[PDB]
Amino acid sequence: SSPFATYEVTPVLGISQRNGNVKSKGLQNWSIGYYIYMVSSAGLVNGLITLELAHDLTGASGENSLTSGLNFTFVLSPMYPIETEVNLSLIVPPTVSPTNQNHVFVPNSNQSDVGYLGLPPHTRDNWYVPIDSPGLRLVSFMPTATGNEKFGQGTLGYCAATIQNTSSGTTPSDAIAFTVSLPQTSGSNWFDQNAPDTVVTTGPIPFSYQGYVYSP
Amino acid sequence: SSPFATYEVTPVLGISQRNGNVKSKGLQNWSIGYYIYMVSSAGLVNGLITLELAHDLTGASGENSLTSGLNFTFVLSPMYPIETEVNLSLIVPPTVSPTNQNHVFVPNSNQSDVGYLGLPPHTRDNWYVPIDSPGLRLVSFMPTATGNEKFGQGTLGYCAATIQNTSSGTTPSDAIAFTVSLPQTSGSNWFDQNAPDTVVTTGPIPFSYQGYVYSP
Amino acid sequence: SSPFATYEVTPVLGISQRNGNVKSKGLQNWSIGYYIYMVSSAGLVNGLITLELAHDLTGASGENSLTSGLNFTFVLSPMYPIETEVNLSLIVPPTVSPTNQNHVFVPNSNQSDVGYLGLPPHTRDNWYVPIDSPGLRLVSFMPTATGNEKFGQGTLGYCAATIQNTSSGTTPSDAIAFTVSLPQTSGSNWFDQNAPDTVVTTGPIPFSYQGYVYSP
Repeated sequence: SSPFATYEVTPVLGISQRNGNVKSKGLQNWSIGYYIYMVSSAGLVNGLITLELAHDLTGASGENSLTSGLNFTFVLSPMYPIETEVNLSLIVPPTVSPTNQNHVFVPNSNQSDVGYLGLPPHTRDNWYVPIDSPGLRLVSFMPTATGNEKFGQGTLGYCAATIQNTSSGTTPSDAIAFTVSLPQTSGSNWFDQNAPDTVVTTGPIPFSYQGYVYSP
Repeated sequence: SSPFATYEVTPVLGISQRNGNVKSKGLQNWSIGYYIYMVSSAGLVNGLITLELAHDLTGASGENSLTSGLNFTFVLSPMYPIETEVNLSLIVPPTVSPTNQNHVFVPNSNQSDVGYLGLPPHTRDNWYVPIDSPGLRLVSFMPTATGNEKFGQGTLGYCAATIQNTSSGTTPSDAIAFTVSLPQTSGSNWFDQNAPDTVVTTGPIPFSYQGYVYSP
Repeated sequence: SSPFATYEVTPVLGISQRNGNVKSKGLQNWSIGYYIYMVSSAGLVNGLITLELAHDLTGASGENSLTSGLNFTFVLSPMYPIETEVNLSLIVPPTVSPTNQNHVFVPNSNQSDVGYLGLPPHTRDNWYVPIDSPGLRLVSFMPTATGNEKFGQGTLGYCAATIQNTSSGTTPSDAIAFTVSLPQTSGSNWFDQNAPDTVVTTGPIPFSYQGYVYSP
């Protein structure tokens, strides 16, 4: 019997089925493709997150990706759907091994001491996380885009988050916030025309945090 | 029987009991709260370190945290207390699983080849590690502070260290040095008044190194 | 029976036997010492890579390391030597546990979606990877050098790579590219005189990626 707990989530048709949701810095809701794989070893979680945007984004009148960059937040509630109430980024249910060991991947209470990132409970609410938010663990990477779209050095910030003011009045388990900045060097305005074939990926970004201990 | 070795250390009353010691860039001894959790998988150690300072620091006459930042070093001797002689940061004994497998977490001899960070053996000695010291692995994060205290992007550097010139003349097992820079954007001078309720945390910072192989 | 798969590779006489090959930014072939250790946990690979150069490098006429830095690429084909055709960096066969589980450490097809880093198949070919190449995961560290040689903050980029246009016409398994930038602060021109005693090491740099699942 495996000593590991595992967590895997991606759209049923894979990362190119962009049916997740991210909150932009402009408070727009963007479609996202995601692939997340995490392994728990004696309560320590190591993970990889991949996020893919298509060139179909909504920005403000006169806003240009070439000046603003692509800045957005993905939030994972590992207890979903054992806890059904919170799913900001509209994930499908994860594959968890063993079955229903989702709580193993909830960030431990010590992942948010002194202060904590607090988020509202609904996809429509304002849960954009600034890239310089207190508590973020910061990672650097070069994204990859199709054709003539060129992106500079990207940043991901991640941390535990508490979800506040749920409709039921029940305290949800903690979530993990992933906030991304992709500065754009050249190409087109990602906020203007729908170009569904034109895609940028973060590639698989590593992260690590403390959850709860799985023991077989 | 678990395939993992684990190492956990924190003050008995938790990270808010700031009875550890860090060496500042000014060679002052500051009280610190710490929480360290490490897991060994076939000789590869993955860890999380959290460090918390209160607003009770000693600096030079006329020194201001708003100009100088908070720069300090924490040193972990994983063999403590099987080896009793070295404990620069004044930790309590760790919880190690299995019991007395502390040596699993000593950095491997190949973690310090060509040159090595060398440290003196006593808390009172000069074991401050500059943030640009040769051999550091560097990580970025946003710390979190109480109230109106605001900190910019922080840096942690970590590496294996040899301890030199022990009182017994016995060569101690290697230690791990963790050196931190917290630049401060706004708030108060952390070197002036005792404000014990005013706290900054690094949050849980990930790190990885090679130790010795545990096999059940 | 261990739940882990492990991968270890280094020259037979250790990292100071610099019989590996890296491709420089000038498209020169430099001798390198390497030590790589990786552990696979339910298909997630955590690794440490150490690279050592001696002061015996070939550069262009009039090129100076003090102005250019040391910029070079190491490529690991984890299937070697089960797949014999590809070995850009001239490694010796790795120690893999269990024996012949090399494919566990091949980066998963999802490590190179949207675009992919493509490399040629022969050591003599042009497989230098720019430090700002799309798809790199980026890490920071302070290297260590002997004597009066002083290096600033280094960068490593890593990612999955496909090998293209093999002599056999067989598609090799994917490789991992490791590209390094070591800016030099002071000391001598590493491109001029042979000083075999004069060495710079990256130290052990952590990295993480998704391979294939090993189950005992």
